[PDB]
Amino acid sequence: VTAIQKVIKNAHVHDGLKIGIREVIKSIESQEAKVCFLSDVCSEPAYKKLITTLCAEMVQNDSKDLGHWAGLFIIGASSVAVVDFGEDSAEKDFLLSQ
Repeated sequence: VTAIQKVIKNAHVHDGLKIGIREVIKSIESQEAKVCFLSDVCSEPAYKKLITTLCAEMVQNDSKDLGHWAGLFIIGASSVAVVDFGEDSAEKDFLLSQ
């Protein structure tokens, strides 16, 4: 769980985070979103279904936590989509391997 925060920070630093539903969807529909952090605790789980199917063609808990991790200082995030990353080594070699 602590291996995600670093990645998010790196993404923030090097400009490429599609944060919040529609943007995430757009990123997915095209070869840009290289990893998708979504959530479990939602409403309707229709969102979740949409995400999963799109991925198929990480999961994780809660929205507030995601918002905190994302650039909001804190409105509900729902889903994040990372492009570019911006660095290597340390805790990216863990999470990716896992």
